Amino acid sequence: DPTLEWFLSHCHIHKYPSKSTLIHQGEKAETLYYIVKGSVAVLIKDEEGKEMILSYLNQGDFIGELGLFEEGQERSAWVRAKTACEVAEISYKKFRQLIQVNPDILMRLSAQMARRLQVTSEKVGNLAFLDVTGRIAQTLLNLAKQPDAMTHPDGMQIKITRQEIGQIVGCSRETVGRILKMLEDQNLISAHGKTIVVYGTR
Amino acid sequence: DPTLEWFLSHCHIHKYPSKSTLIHQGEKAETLYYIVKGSVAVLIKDEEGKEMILSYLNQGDFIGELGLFEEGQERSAWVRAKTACEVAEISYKKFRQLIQVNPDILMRLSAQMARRLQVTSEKVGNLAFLDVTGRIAQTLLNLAKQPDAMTHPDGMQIKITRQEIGQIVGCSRETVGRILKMLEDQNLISAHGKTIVVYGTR
Ligand SMILES: Nc1nc2c(ncn2[C@@H]2O[C@@H]3COP(=O)(O)O[C@H]3[C@H]2O)c(=O)[nH]1
Ligand SMILES: Nc1nc2c(ncn2[C@@H]2O[C@@H]3COP(=O)(O)O[C@H]3[C@H]2O)c(=O)[nH]1
Repeated sequence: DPTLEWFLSHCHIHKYPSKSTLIHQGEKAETLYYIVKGSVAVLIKDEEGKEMILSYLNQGDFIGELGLFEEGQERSAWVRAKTACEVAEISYKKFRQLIQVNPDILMRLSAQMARRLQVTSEKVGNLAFLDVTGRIAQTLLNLAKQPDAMTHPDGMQIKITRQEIGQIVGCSRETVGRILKMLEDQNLISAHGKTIVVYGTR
Repeated sequence: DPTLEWFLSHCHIHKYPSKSTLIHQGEKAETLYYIVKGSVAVLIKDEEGKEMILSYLNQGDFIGELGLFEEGQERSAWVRAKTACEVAEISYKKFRQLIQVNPDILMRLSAQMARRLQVTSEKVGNLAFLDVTGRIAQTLLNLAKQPDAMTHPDGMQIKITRQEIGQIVGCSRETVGRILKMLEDQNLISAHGKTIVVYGTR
């Protein structure tokens, strides 16, 4: 992407060793980040040292967007390297100058936000929907470890139709295909016809 | 606000009476709305026909931006007028033009997408996390339907702790409490301690 390269060439590129902390909750927000490689966890820590993960962000995602539109904000949360990371940084002021010169870089930042909203809104429904989603996920992990599963470079590959999944967990063909699609979008599987690759099953 | 006025003059205004329907789930998205006056309900319907209100938008809120960034996507929710509303509208293709001459109108839209992203829950979980989420959801359904549950104006209410849920599903109280917070934010339950209200279910 030329609009991205052109953006990058105005940024300071920083390398974060894995599990180092890029952002501390409470600090003044002045920098926009973009992830060149690697991945991060957005998280919250209580006073006892218990964590909750709010979000994972990966290559292509920005971090800090809201701070671009609301000057003088504190960091809402910590951000931690989930793997070694390369991360491009630019000040909010400088990014605001790039915007005036090239409205495209803001469309890139906005699209990236829209796709994150779309992907997470595929999971949303009521408690019966979460229940059926969980039972599908659990079926896919079980199948991944049965003797008919095949070793695949990304995980384990299995063969099963939407109809059979629906009979195992009790829902329609349609509700199954909706949930496998939410799962691919979460990058937890890839699916083509009846071939499903379940990622990360060793 | 000059930026909003200059944008409002490039839009057609339409008046929408209460309970009218601005946006239909699944129809082609090619238009951006902005609320000039009034409020609206963003919603989905379950497998039978019950409604789950995702959110309320009010005057000054964009609606329907998601199609702007992506090849012909379809509306992902219904949008309905809660009070009567005056609503500005403009085609995607025309709005992208306004962006090239005036990015500051994109900044207005993009700031709202960013505030929403920052409050959006349910963003994370691999298959095993979805499984334990689904089982917690099914456990709240089971409990709320049991012969000892108490009625409540918005669903059923049960007395149960995080640790007790954990014992039923096999996981730690901490993992239960994290998932209950996500279920709260989704407006599915209220779980402010030792009583959980499971909405809309008996
Ligand atoms: N608070 C919060 N921040 C998130 C979330 N997901 C991604 N982030 C990003 O993490 C950033 C942390 O610093 P900021 O508060 O500036 O901006 C936050 C966001 O851009 C989330 O679910 N909650
Ligand atoms: N799906 C969904 N849409 C929302 C939500 N909040 C606001 N919206 C708006 O509802 C609109 C539905 O049509 P779009 O998909 O075009 O864009 C969506 C958003 O602008 C929400 O929580 N979920």
